[PDB]
Parts: sequence; C-alpha cells; structure tokens
Amino acid sequence: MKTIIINGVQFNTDEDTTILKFARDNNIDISALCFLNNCNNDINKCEICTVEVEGTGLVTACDTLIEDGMIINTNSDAVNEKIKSRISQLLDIHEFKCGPCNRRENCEFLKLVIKYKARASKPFLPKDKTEYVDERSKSLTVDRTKCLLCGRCVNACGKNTETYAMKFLNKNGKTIIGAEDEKCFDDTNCLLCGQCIIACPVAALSEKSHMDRVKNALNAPEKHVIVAMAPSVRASIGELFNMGFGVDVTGKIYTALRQLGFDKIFDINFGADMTIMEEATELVQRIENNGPFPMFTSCCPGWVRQAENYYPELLNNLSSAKSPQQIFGTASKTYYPSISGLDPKNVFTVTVMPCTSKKFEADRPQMEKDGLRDIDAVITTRELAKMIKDAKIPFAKLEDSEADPAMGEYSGAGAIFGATGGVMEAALRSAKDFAENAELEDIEYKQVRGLNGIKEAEVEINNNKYNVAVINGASNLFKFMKSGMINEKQYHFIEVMACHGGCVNGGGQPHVNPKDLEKVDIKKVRASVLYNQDEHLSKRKSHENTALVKMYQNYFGKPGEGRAHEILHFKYKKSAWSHPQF
Ligand code: SF4
Ligand code: SF4
Ligand code: SF4
Ligand code: SF4
Ligand code: FES
Ligand SMILES: [Cl-]
Ligand SMILES: [Cl-]
Ligand SMILES: [Mg+2]
Ligand SMILES: [Mg+2]
Repeated sequence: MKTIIINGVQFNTDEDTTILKFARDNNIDISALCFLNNCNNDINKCEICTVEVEGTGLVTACDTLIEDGMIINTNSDAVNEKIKSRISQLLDIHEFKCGPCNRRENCEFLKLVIKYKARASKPFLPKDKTEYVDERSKSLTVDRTKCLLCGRCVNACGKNTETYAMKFLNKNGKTIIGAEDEKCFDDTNCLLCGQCIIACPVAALSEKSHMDRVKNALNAPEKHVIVAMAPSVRASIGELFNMGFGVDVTGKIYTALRQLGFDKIFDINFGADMTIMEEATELVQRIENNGPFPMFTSCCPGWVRQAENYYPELLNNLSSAKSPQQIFGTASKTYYPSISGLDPKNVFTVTVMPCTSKKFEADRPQMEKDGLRDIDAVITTRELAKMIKDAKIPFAKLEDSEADPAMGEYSGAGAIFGATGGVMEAALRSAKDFAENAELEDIEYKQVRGLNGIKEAEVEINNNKYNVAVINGASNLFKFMKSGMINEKQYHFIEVMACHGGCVNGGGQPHVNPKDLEKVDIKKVRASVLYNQDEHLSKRKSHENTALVKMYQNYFGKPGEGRAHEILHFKYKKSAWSHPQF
C-alpha cells in the first residue's frame, strides 16, 4: 500500500495513478491546461500542473505517478511562482481582450490568469490580425492570436479521427497549428467534425459563423425564415444557460426561436423521420435486389468526407436518402410552399446543429434544386445560445411552446438520431415492419446502443438473418476497415458516425470544462434525453408520424419511388478535385 502526504494530509491508497488524477479524485485542487484526453503536450509541456515533490523538486502532476512516501505540496510559493511564470509567458503571445471574445464566459485560460494573477511581460497587441486569422473553411475558423500552442486540438484530432488533419506547422520559423501545408481545411483530408474546436481551451478554434446569414434573412421583409433544430440541441443547449447537464429544454427552445423572430418553427427530427422513410425503404429494396451490400448510412457529413477522402470505392454503397438536415431542407422548398402559398424563393431555411460539418454539407454546390438551396444557413448549438443571449431572452425562465406541426411532428425513432446507433435503431424499426408487413411491438434494439466503438448485431427480417454494425467515431471506421473486420462476414447495413458518442458529441456543441468531463459522462447524459423522449412518445416509428404521412400522401407519394426518389435522394461520386465554384 502507498502512503502519500499531500498538503499535510496523509493518504493510504493502492491506486497506481498520477498525482493529478489522485488529487482530482480526492477533491485536492491542481490546475491543468494542456492535459486532455489522457495526453499532455509532450513537446512543450505547459507545466501548469506543477507540484512540489519534496526531495525530488518540481514535477508535472499530470504525468507523474504517485509513489509510496511521496510528500507533495501543490501550493508552495515555489510552485505558484513557476505556474504564474508559465501563464505570463502565454500572455506574451495571447491577445488578451475578453470583452468581445466568443469564449469569454467559459475560457480556461482566462480562469487561469485570474487564479494566478498572471501578467504579461509585454502585452500582445497585434495591430493587424488578418495574417493570424483563417476563415477560408465552410466549417472551421482559426484565430492564432488566441492560440496557446497547447496541442490539445492536434491530440484530439489524432485520437478522434486518426486523420491527423490538424498539425503543428513551421511557418516562417514560428510554430502554428493548422491544416496540411497551411491549406484550407476543406481541401485536405479533414472531416470538418470540429473535435479540435471542442478540445480548445480558448477562442483560437471556432465554427465558421452563419449568424450574419440568419440575421440578414430575419430582417429582410420578404424572407420567410424557417428554423429547425437537430435532435441533440434540445439535450445540450441548456448547459450554456446555467441549467446543468442532461436537461430536456425542447419547449423552451421553441419559445426562444419565436422570440428571435423566426417565421416558422419546425424540427429536424421530422427530417430524420423522412430519412428513415426513404432509407428503411431502400434497405428493403436492397434485400429484394441482393444489394448492393453493405448499405452504409449517409446522414453524417463527417463520415461522407471520410469516405470521399479515404474510401471512395464505398460511395456507391451509401444510402441515397438525404440526411435529416438536407432532406428536410429539400421538402422546405417544395412541399412547404405547396401547403402555405409561400413563394419558394422567399423561403429561407435555417437549421440548428450540434455539428460544424453540417455547414459544409449545407453549402455543397449540388444541394439545391431550381436555384433554391436545400438549406440556407446552419448555426451551431453555440451560435444559437449566443443569439438568444444577445436578444436578452430569459431562456431558463421561458414557458414551453410547441413546434408548428406540418414539418415539426416527430416520432421516437427520429428523436434518437443524435445518439450513436440511433439511425440504425430507427431504420430497423421501420425496415422490419415494412419487410414483414407488420406492426411489431418489440422495437428496442439495445444491442446497437452505447459507447463501444464498434457494435454489431444479427437482426431477423422476414425470417432471414442480416448482419448490421454501428461504427461509433471516425477512428473506429479506420479500425473497422484497416483491421479487415469488414471482411469477416457479409454486412448488410452499417451506421457510421464521425464523432464518438454520435451527434450529441458533435463539434458545434457547448464546450465542457475538463474538470466537468471528469465528473459527467457527457455522451451518455446528453443521449439520455433523446432516449427518454423516445420512451415517452406515442409514435416510436418514423412511418407513424402523422404529419409525415400526410406529406407523403398529399405530395411525395411513396418513399423510394416517384417524386420522393427524384428529389429526396443524393448520390456521391468520386471525381477530380475542383473549387466548389465549378
Ligand atoms: S481566449 Fe480567453 S483569455 Fe483569450 S481573449 Fe478570449 S476569453 Fe480572454
Ligand atoms: S475538424 Fe475533425 S478531422 Fe478536421 S482537424 Fe478538426 S478534429 Fe481533425
Ligand atoms: S488551437 Fe486551441 S487547442 Fe489547438 S494548440 Fe491552439 S489553443 Fe491549443
Ligand atoms: S457524428 Fe453528427 S455531429 Fe459528428 S460529424 Fe457526424 S453529423 Fe456531425
Ligand atoms: S497540464 Fe501537465 S504539463 Fe500541461
Ligand atoms: Cl404548421
Ligand atoms: Cl443531432
Ligand atoms: Mg505525456
Ligand atoms: Mg423577418
């Protein structure tokens, strides 16, 4: 047994762990910065986690194991001086102007500067930020005047995607982070998943803003602005309004969106039910046609980019159904005018997404018809929160309201899209009913749920056994393919999400402090809201959505045929690179 003494207090433990972990486990305060995802910045350690081990000297707590008889002071004058000195050095390369900053309310660096009363040896005040800023991407932005070179983004990219699209670069003899060859991220193997943003302690990495698109549309007299939120937003955005984790704020969002002046309140969960209508039908068609198997989901634009960039031979195997976002958008410019009298060109469709890659998806040149974009703007969960706060809307105090039903109703199947395994489960509910011409009672596919990276199941459909898999995170797609798992059996239907946990852990989601991530399983807690909705909804199958059924009966016809097939689908092709202008 190890006996260790920390700030005078004796501890008896068998644990083999770091000083930082043990201290955090035992409510002892130790600061940290570059340590995240069980890695610190091995080159250029930040040393913010410095503690004193009597007899040894100053050590970095985040990668120093506890040892029997250690006497540790986390708070000696020597320790605080070192840490304060490290923060001072960072201030020397940091434009410290928190007033207008988009991380002002939850910046890890600001909190450290305050805690240690750090001051720059010389304030960093660049007169021209243009050379520090990269806004070329459809999804990501970089502001290097904020960058601490902590490496958290580089490490998070590697672990979450294994693309290493985010790199340390030598630019004119000075270190920066950025994409390969300092290119626009979009032009590299990057998935635009934004996991790098989520890992950033400061405002250096952000989403490409669509807030001006939205505000200009809202203010244009002739525009009719639709807004529709993704499943995950209602399980997440309350975090930014002091409501804590795992709170369902669906009704509040609807009210807030009306107060922001949006002209129609719909819901992307309605779009998810549409995706299932088409994709479940397509699965049943492929069963009839002996393929092409496997069918892959196509609702995650991070995964679509991964396939385009690494596995172009799989593109024809993707489901042709548009994603919940784009399929909704398509309907919003066609069906919705048909039931409203609106001039289609005056409809402006806005989504709220937990995702940065959705911005790239919405701006794909061919995601339009007759000159009308499926989706005109995509704002992240974070962007919506800022919009609500700017408008002085008292979010946490709002009464609940309802969505406009025509493209706002949703089933429990659509509701769970935000969790890894969600589209798989939702699809199977409809596909098995369709194939067996039945209304089955047993609809919960718990085998495809949860945080395991690769999840498989055998599903009986119309008295044959089919093999399905759920790939949970872009790194696990690479594992699945590179390890040859893909060739161990015939797979028939495979879900792929780029973000581990699914969209509840997307790149547009609220940041979470590393200390809170230690206490809260954010992927599980956000997803729980969605599964809870599913359990409590009367309709738990996409094809039982009454507003959806009306829409097909009155406008689209039958899924996978006719008008539905013509405009609610999208196929990806391998082709020579071009600027999107072409
Ligand atoms: S990144 Fe943090 S410390 Fe820097 S200006 Fe923004 S809020 Fe202030
Ligand atoms: S968006 Fe995703 S793939 Fe691209 S650099 Fe960031 S973490 Fe890596
Ligand atoms: S962009 Fe953010 S996470 Fe990446 S090195 Fe800079 S401060 Fe760290
Ligand atoms: S898993 Fe969801 S949030 Fe992540 S890239 Fe895919 S669609 Fe976006
Ligand atoms: S947090 Fe330990 S070296 Fe950075
Ligand atoms: Cl309506
Ligand atoms: Cl979602
Ligand atoms: Mg290390
Ligand atoms: Mg208006």
